Amino acid sequence: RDEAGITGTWYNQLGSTFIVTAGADGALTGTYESAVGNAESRYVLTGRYDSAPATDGSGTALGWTVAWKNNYRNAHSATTWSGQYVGGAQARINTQWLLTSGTTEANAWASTLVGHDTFTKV
Amino acid sequence: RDEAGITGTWYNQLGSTFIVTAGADGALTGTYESAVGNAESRYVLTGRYDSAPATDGSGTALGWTVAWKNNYRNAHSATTWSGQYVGGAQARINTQWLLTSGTTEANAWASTLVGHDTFTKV
Amino acid sequence: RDEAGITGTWYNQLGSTFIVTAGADGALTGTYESAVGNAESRYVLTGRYDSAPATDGSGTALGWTVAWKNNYRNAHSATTWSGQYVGGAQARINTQWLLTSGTTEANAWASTLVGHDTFTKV
Amino acid sequence: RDEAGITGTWYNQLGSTFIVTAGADGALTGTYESAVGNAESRYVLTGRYDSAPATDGSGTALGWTVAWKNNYRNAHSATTWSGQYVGGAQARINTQWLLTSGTTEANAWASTLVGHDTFTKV
Repeated sequence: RDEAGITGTWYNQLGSTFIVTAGADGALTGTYESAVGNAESRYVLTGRYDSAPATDGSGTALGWTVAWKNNYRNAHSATTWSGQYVGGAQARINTQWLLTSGTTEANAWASTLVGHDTFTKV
Repeated sequence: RDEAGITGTWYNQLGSTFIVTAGADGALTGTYESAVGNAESRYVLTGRYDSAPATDGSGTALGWTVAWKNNYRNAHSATTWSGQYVGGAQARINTQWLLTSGTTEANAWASTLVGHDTFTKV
Repeated sequence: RDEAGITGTWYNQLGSTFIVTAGADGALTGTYESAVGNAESRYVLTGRYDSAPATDGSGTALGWTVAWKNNYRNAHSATTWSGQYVGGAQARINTQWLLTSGTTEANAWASTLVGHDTFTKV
Repeated sequence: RDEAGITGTWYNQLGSTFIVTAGADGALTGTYESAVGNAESRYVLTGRYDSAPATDGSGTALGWTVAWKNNYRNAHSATTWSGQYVGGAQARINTQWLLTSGTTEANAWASTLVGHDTFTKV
């Protein structure tokens, strides 16, 4: 498994900081601090990962969610990242994400941003 | 808040079953059973929701993750749903999702499915 | 082929109107009028479709683009729809879309909306 | 406008080749050759771009479609790229894409890949 490879502090191309602990069972728990958007300080995250990945050089599937409410701000929105962990000297988490805002029904067509983040250990 | 509105059993257009408990703090915990794909029985889910939504008729942002490993099967993949809860007589969770498979680096361009699920209480 | 099935006037769940002509070669040409957003009147569209689909009951893959500039307005943005045509008594075009705005580099993480539209002939 | 900046040969991170001509009106026409997937040689593309972008340093919105049928192969699928052109010494087209396959109704939940391509002139 990749419990030890995933656990730790990761940084994306925006300068955001993802701090995660991987459990033996498949759990991801930690904190996220965004460098951009309607965000300040750390937010709770939770998610899941494949604790028994293929042994054929494939990556390890995982995902997590942040709801953008903490003691400081409430951005009435949530992001989910879906992606894979790729181990080795330049380990990476390669993700795509969906950021949904709470909207009225009239604006719901415009509720959801999509993007991609790559996380490294440096 | 929508802790009471979200907590419970939901069903999507595929006939899948999402069983969730919403915590007062923003946590989502439960199980997912897919009617389709490389899946059997229930899988753990975790996620987050906005526990203090806007009071202007907007929906409530939330998201969750399933890693597709349980005691029966391992599909080496994870889905994340990002969406909003809309309360009332015909409550709904309207989502978009990202399903990432673990892949080799050569196949990583094709790692991620996108789609949309609408969940109802009936 | 589905040249005759695709050609014509389609309407989505938002009340927008998609008017398309399918060419024998795979071309899609027409106009789009959005019921929502920073849009008024008709905009040019172009796209492509599979002119020789599988004969196994599969749908017919297609896509198209609108840039949201016409004589009336310029929303500095473009949407692409990717989807499939499914023929028969209740024909449908089932799509997902990506709406990209021109942004500064600082805001580029938030450039792109994602959603889904279903088009019918009625 | 960016007619002159967009027109030409572009290459993505996969080694695919996008050859486009931008018209004064907003048209994109050209050919695409994928380095990956069920593809060989060149395929027709068409699309649109914002011919009068904001003058505030924002990028220029555009999109295009390929249906994956040519004289050599038919992959019964279409990709749409949605993105923005950013000019200057290291010009780039930054995109996200949706690749839809024709599917049966039973498999339609799994019809659509999502990803991201960055195109450069070198």
